[PDB]
Amino acid sequence: HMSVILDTKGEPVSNAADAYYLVPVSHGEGGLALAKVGNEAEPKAVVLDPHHRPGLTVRFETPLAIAIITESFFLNIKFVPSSSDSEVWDVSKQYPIGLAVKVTDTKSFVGPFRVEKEGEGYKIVYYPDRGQTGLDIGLVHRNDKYYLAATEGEPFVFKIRKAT
Repeated sequence: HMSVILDTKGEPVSNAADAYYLVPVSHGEGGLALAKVGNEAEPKAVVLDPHHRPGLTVRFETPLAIAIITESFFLNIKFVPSSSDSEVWDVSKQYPIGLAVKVTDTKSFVGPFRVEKEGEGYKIVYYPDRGQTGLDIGLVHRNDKYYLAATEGEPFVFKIRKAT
């Protein structure tokens, strides 16, 4: 799993540049969005929301001196635009979802994610320890939304569409 990652026009996906939609192929309906989870007053959980279209766009990032990403690189994922420069995706325990994908201002120099080919598209895989196997990101359907969350079961599969 070391291939260049391609968008839906067949072009390499950029490192630390451009903006992309993650367009569902498996299950899941809607655009990327932030949602409240549990008893948090401000929305920080990353979701697909059938009623936010087009929804948010993301940027992939690694400090490696290269202009594109591959399935072998460990990445930060962030919204573009994001409310602060340090804001990135991360995974943490969040009731009642599980190991939810949420936004945080704590950013590691090298991120914990890889984008790996799966089926018709790509999935995200989260690595709490880089010397060990990762946990796929799948979806938890709740509150008419699809919460991104680590899973042992079916991953969320998407194609990568470059934005305007």
